[PDB]
Amino acid sequence: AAKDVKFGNDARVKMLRGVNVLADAVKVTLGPKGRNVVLDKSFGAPTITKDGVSVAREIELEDKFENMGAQMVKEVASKANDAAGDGTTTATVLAQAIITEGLKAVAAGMNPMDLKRGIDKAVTAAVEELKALSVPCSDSKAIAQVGTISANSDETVGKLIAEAMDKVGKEGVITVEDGTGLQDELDVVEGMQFDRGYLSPYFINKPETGAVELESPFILLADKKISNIREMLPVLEAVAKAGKPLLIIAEDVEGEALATLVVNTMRGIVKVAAVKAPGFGDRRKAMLQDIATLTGGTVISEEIGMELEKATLEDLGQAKRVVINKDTTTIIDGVGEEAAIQGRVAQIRQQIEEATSDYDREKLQERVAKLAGGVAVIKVGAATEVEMKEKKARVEAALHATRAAVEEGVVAGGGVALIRVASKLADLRGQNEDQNVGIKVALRAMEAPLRQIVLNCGEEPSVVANTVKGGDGNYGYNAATEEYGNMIDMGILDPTKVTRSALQYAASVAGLMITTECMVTDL
Amino acid sequence: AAKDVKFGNDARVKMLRGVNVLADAVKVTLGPKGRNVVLDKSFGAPTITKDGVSVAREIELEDKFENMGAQMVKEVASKANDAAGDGTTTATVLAQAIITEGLKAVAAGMNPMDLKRGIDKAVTAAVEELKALSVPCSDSKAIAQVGTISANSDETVGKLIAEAMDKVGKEGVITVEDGTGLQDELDVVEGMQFDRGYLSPYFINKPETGAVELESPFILLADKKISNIREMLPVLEAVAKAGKPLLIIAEDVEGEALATLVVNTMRGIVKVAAVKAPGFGDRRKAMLQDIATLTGGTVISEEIGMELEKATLEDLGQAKRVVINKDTTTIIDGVGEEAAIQGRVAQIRQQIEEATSDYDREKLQERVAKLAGGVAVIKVGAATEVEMKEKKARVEAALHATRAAVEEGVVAGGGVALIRVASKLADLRGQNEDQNVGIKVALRAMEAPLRQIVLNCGEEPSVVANTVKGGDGNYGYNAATEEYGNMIDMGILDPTKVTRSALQYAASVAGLMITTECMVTDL
Amino acid sequence: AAKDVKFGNDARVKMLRGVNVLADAVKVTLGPKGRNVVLDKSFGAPTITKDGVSVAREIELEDKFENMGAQMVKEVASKANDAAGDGTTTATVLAQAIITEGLKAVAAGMNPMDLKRGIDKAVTAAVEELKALSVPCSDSKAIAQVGTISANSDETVGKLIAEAMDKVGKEGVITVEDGTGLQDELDVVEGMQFDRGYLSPYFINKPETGAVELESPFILLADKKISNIREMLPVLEAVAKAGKPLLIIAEDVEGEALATLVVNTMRGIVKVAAVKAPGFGDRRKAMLQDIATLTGGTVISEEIGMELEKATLEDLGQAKRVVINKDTTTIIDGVGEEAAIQGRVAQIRQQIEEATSDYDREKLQERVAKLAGGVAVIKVGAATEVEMKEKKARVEAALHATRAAVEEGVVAGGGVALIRVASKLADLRGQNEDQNVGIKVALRAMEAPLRQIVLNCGEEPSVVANTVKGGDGNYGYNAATEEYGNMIDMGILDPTKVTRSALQYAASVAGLMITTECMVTDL
Ligand SMILES: Nc1ncnc2c1ncn2[C@@H]1O[C@H](COP(=O)(O)OP(=O)(O)OP(=O)(O)O)[C@@H](O)[C@H]1O
Ligand SMILES: Nc1ncnc2c1ncn2[C@@H]1O[C@H](COP(=O)(O)OP(=O)(O)OP(=O)(O)O)[C@@H](O)[C@H]1O
Ligand SMILES: Nc1ncnc2c1ncn2[C@@H]1O[C@H](COP(=O)(O)OP(=O)(O)OP(=O)(O)O)[C@@H](O)[C@H]1O
Ligand SMILES: [Mg+2]
Ligand SMILES: [Mg+2]
Ligand SMILES: [Mg+2]
Repeated sequence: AAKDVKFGNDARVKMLRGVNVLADAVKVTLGPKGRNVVLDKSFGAPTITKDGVSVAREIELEDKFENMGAQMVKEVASKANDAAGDGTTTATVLAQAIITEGLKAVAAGMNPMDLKRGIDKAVTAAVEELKALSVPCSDSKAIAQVGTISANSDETVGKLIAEAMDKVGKEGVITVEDGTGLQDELDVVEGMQFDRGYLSPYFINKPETGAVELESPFILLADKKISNIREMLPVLEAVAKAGKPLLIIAEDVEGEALATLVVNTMRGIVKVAAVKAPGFGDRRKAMLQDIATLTGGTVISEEIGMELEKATLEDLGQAKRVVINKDTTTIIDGVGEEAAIQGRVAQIRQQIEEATSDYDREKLQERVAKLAGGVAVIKVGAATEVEMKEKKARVEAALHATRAAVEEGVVAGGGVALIRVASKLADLRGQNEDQNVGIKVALRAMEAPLRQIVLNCGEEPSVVANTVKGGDGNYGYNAATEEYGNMIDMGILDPTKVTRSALQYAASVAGLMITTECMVTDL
Repeated sequence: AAKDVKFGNDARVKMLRGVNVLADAVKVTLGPKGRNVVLDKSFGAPTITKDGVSVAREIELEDKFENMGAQMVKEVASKANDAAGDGTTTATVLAQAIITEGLKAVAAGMNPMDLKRGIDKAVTAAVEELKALSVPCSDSKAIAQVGTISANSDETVGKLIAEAMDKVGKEGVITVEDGTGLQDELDVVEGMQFDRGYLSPYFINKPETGAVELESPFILLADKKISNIREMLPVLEAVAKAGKPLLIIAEDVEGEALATLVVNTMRGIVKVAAVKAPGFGDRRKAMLQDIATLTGGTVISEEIGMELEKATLEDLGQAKRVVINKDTTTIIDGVGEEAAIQGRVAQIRQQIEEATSDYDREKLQERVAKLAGGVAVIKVGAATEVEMKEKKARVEAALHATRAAVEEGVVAGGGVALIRVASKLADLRGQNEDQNVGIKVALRAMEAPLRQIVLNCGEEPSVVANTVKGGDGNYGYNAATEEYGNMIDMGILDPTKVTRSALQYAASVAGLMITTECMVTDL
Repeated sequence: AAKDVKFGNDARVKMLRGVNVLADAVKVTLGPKGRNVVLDKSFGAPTITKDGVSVAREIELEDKFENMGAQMVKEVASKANDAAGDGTTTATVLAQAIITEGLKAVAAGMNPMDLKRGIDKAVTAAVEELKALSVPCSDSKAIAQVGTISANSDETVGKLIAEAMDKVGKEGVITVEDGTGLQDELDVVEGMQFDRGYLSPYFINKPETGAVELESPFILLADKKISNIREMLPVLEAVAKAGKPLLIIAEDVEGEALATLVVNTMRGIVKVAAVKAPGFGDRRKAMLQDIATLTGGTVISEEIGMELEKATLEDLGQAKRVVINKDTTTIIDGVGEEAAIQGRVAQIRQQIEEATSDYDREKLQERVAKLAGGVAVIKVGAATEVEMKEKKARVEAALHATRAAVEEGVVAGGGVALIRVASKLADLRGQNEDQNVGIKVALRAMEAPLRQIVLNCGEEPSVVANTVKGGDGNYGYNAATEEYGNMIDMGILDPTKVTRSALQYAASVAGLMITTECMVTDL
């Protein structure tokens, strides 16, 4: 079953109360003045983390309707999180701001659909304007700053991510592991990379994103392409011993060899992934060798013409970790030591000198970049297990945001980017008055992030907001030092991606909420 | 399930109330004036032990939030206990002191993160300063005193540990067993200890510490390295009979022999651990013989060239106990009697006289030390089973603390060490006022231990504290006699390790607690 | 019942709670922004507060403690209200601000005595500063502006005050009467005023103002003292008929006679007022005659020897209306012919010239002035009765503020003056830090009331206050304009007296409140 059915105003006030409890609990957290949130555990000491997300997860309300409103806006943070991995609190205060004024306009008699249309138009133009303002990332200091800011005042994690990207760039892979010990740790273990992916999609491991991941797997470099089972038999058994995945790098991923890997890993013996030697044709053999030199068992090449059978147990190689994905196959670390690896680099480096023509030169440089590009490993600091798991989360998000920032650039942080955008849209209008109110609702909500940051500092939102709007460009308020200045020069940046996402998801859920004619729920 | 979410001050007062109930219950206990704590049992008479730890284990509160605060600070004692095995009560009063003033500062409007930073800085410098003051251990009387003090006024256990370490030093192993009877008992049974560890990690027994432990096991001294199963067959079967572990001491741990042991003990027949004859090369055979002479079945040596096959049932040896660990393989007691053992010592003692050169001399002395170093066994006194199990705990902790004291030295007890350290940090400052308050919070909490000890005596904390701070060095208050004096001269010492641990774990948990923006718990 | 005695730190909070509740309601109302409030009536439709003063009356707190606190603050308002006549609300806000901070200081544990002392010191300094700041206000325009403000706002009311004031002069009495309505009429009634009062407070008529207005009173004049009521009575009876109050003038009554008269008079009820004949000695007699001339009645003298009893009602003259106030008694529109009166005046005037002495001259001047001055009346528009009453009250308040305002001069309103004063004040320091704190608190309090207006405006008081502070001289915020302009030019002036009164009153009350060692209540 029997349902309770309402109609009219009574659903709106319920929803609003529910989003207010959630948003108010979450938004404090934001702003450096407030620090942490505690999350209760059934056993032991509570968790202390500054996660807006951590707070949101705990919010559930008694009143069934208020709870619905809270769970709905909670979708804002989660989507912003999934999409950008940062800015969930920002997204939550934008949503509350849009929902609050939007529902007030509805109560005033304004058309919900028009209000939503206006909000949507403002957001569409705002995003375009955000792209126009955003400017790209810079060297490791800037990367560290953005990372720190995106991790909420962990400058350590910020530096790590910046250094990791400085090593491998975007190209190498960057990964995050629990720390070996209780320190932030950043080290490049020799990522060699090449363009495959996996021969069979059913090689996908645990990793849901659409990749595979092996830890300390063995690496068969079939240089020749693998003719026989016979050739594989020795390596397949070495991999049969458990915990050692096997990575097959044969001239191409086979039929013959591939088919076997699919069948064997299908029966739980020797889990195994296969990828071609890189490129085609001739360069393929040369590249398949670069992998051998890197993973330490240098297989007598395809270039040589020697076979997988030529390849042996010595041929087999090993690395702490290998991932095979959308990007590539990437070998992180290798049995071949830096001596061997860096030496291999020098070789190919001369190859580029030798090459008669530009084409051969380009192809060679491609190989050195792949083999020397490296992989960067981020170990979240540790001791105790709780803090270690927490810092790991921050490093993950900070990395995600910084990666986005590097691609298309970051914008002034501290909520100033959205304020500049809002001011540029002062003349934006819609098809009618109600649509115009919706536009204004959205532009007003765009000041909310800066205002909440200031409020958390213990300062006056309207005064600071008024002053920031007074200047222009990157002029903003540094909440850490409580001084005005150039946000970029002070290193307070936000990846354009997280700002854009926060705004779009906030407007999206807000738009939905706005129109509720009738509500139905269990008695 | 549905959650209750708070925010603001209300979490802090709850936590504080919870830590106060726990700390107040625990801290009495500390100080000789108060004696024991009783712990209720579901059946029979209650347990009487003076364990701060015993009291903490029983503390659980009705109010869910207060209980969280109690369970959190309870982590302080447990970690200090795991790390130093003593000073849990001291750690608990330091934590309460830091948490109390820290939360007051927060309520006053001070920045939690800065407060924590200040506390951390003070602790970092305090620990350095603690190392500067600490001074190393001395002969068995001093060892006994420190042990007694670390066991809370069991001077008996103190003497035992001191005597045990006087026999084997650190080098021998010291162990603790339930008493054979109702007395403190300390006896050296012939530890011969040589450097291995176990051939297979899969030999680890009960002792979670990564060692393996056998009681009255049989000792096969394969002097030659074991060629055949055949040679093992006789001893393996003798060990097949249950309760008799087998320890394989062959020229090195084998392949052949080792592989068999791994397989057999894998099938539950004859559990078995293997270790090399000590050293390499020539000395290996000579050392493998020292073990034979000690465990009584003197195997015809590898030095001789005779084999495991040479080795027989006579060859097999036996000892009350053997441990194979990080340190070594250590044989405690041996079938070879003291007559044989001490005689063997005399032999090797002349060997050292004979040796042409220093190298041969050094190598020989190494063997005598290993074979004569011995093992010391501490039997907690008994009758009844309850008291016996209790005294055993005290001896274990006292031993642990005294061992630490011997390594890097002890500091003045009675809480004076921390008071001296605090006075040396009077000019320590941080980046801002809030950080300075945090530093002061920590220095103030450093007086808490001495103050609680005095309070438990029925004396006035401020007066005694004031007087101790008035003097300097090892000048302190002897709570047993209620007289001031030189703490070291009066034999009131604390291992620097337990003092350091108590302070670090207290500051660590206190720092966490301090910042709670929001709290989430089940409805 | 028995009393519940509690300390009492709690006691402080309860008081704080009570004050806030009352304060909050009061604060909001103040200013044009402030909103309507109603007073309930047992019967009939509820009255209209509207003003804060009445607002306080309604508020009662259920909690005894809270209620008690609430009452105390109210007292501040009442006291300010009576003396100031205005600024009741202003005082309230100030008091609350002071109290809250003071309480917090109490929480601080700063010795509250110092805080109170510091506050007082600041107040004293402020008062002195304020006076200097204030500039004398004389202006038809100025008066009107003041009047308008008091009315909140009536230009006309101010106009009436100015007009009445001009005609009367400061010396001249101003009375307000309902007119036909709605019209503002200023007419000067002829009559004499002498500095006397009613003999018995029990003569108070209908005007609640502590006065007695008689319509067509019969006026009896005695030179002789009135021995007893009995003599009076026969006069009274004649006088009373019909429905006509009796006014009695006699030169003086001896205490002995007076006591009898008072007792008898008090016991009985009669409608009469008696005033001494003006002046002493012969002049008094002469003055009495003047009154008689004005009345048109004839004086009866003891010297004449005619008894009051002998004198009939007819003998007594009649006055169109008489009012008696503590300060003075007035006779208006006497029956007696102008010509006779004028001649009398002329004779007196000559008399003034005649007297050689200044002393004589002064007396002569006094006599003439009283007769000459007459009274002037202001008529408020009449009807509806409810409205008229309301208007009348407003007029009085405006007049009072104006009257006080004129002499001292007025200070710019908007609380600008308070802010200005505070800045100067800040430099001044208390004897000790606690006192200093108190001083600061007082200064802080001053700032608040400006904020309250702003808050009611809805403008962020912070910005306004900051801006206001920045401006020097007469700088202020005009709520209505919501523009910044000169307060004086704007013509929003708050009377010096009103401002001064409120501040002092609030401070006084706060001090008492601040320190309560313990609070006792009935259980
Ligand atoms: N220390 C800081 N000082 C000033 N502004 C900061 C600081 N740290 C972050 N910000 C700003 O706050 C906004 C959001 O970042 P932040 O990670 O702190 O919260 P969030 O991402 O919204 O919440 P969460 O990380 O839990 O999802 C950005 O505009 C960022 O520039
Ligand atoms: N007889 C004693 N007289 C004076 N001080 C003592 C005595 N025994 C112990 N102490 C002091 O008290 C502390 C250790 O005693 P105790 O073992 O009771 O405390 P604890 O180790 O904190 O409690 P627990 O052993 O249950 O963890 C040290 O600082 C030590 O110097
Ligand atoms: N337009 C205005 N701009 C600035 N301040 C104003 C304005 N109008 C009124 N005020 C201020 O409001 C106060 C006068 O109004 P009101 O009489 O209601 O206050 P009050 O006397 O404290 O309240 P009450 O008369 O009910 O006790 C003064 O401080 C006056 O300066
Ligand atoms: Mg973030
Ligand atoms: Mg102890
Ligand atoms: Mg007023």
